[PDB]
Amino acid sequence: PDIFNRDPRDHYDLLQRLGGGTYGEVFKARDKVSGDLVALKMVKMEPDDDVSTLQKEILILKTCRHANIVAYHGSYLWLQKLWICMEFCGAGSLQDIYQVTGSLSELQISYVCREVLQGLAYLHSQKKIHRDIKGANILINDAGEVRLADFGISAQIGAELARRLEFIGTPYWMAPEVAAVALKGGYNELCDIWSLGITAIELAELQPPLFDVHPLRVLFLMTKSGYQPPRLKEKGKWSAAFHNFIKVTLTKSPKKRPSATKMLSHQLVSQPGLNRGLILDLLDKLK
Ligand SMILES: COc1cc2c(cc1Nc1ncc3c(N)cc(=O)n(Cc4ccccc4C(F)(F)F)c3n1)CN(C)CC2
Repeated sequence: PDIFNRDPRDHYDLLQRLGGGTYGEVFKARDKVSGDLVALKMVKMEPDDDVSTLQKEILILKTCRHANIVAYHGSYLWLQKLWICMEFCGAGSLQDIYQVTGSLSELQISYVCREVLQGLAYLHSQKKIHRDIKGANILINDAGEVRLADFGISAQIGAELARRLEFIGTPYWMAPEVAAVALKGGYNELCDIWSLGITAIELAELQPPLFDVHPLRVLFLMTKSGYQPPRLKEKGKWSAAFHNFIKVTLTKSPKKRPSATKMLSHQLVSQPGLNRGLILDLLDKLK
């Protein structure tokens, strides 16, 4: 991986701050030479972070190539800050969209779900796990296409890495099985299938299930043996294929939850007629 050792402002003009967090901030930028629009995610480094770890992580981003994953262009390391240059999606997230447009149509939701599963199937083929499939992390470009955003690299380096370690506290007395669960272990890639189920409900009802319930309470309720998976509120508004798509994605047992590849063969996402034009209608609603 070629982490360019220059200033990113030499090659790009920053145009607008899109969002931020403990990882850093993301800007809309324009290539001073190409004129192409790009997203520039700046991750604030820490002294104890090693240059070896970044390369490992930048190779992960470089190798990960799928049409439904936001494209990686390059990386820069300047003044103790890391900059990741990525594909730019001019319509923001689906959350940015449905907060203005309202609930999506079943056809639009199906197209989104098929596109996400295509990317999800690719990530799981590479033994990777998104971990945060949700409407706020599903990007849309002006062409009506779907791109998965990923904030994982920040959990392995920089300030987010520090804050997690700050919460775990001292690990020297910890048993090795507890250590595993702290490095995000204990589950499988099939949690992405569940999160897509809630996302479909989120796109249909403008909120995830139990959104108005306190986070702790919601956490207890899912660990109860008698928990019931959520469902769409208005049954009549949606077809049986959609209801079944929600039923099979929201399988409690991870050993019985179907894979992204199995879900790509589901009736809701395998129907002809699903294409970018469905979201082009949505982006027009916004206008
Ligand atoms: C019109 O364009 C945009 C309008 C808005 C957003 C995004 C873009 N466009 C874009 N395109 C490509 C990428 C990319 N490859 C990686 C990446 O992290 N982001 C940022 C992002 C991505 C997902 C969630 C949060 C965030 C953020 F951090 F910014 F808050 C990208 N954003 C985010 N809404 C909250 C506010 C409005």
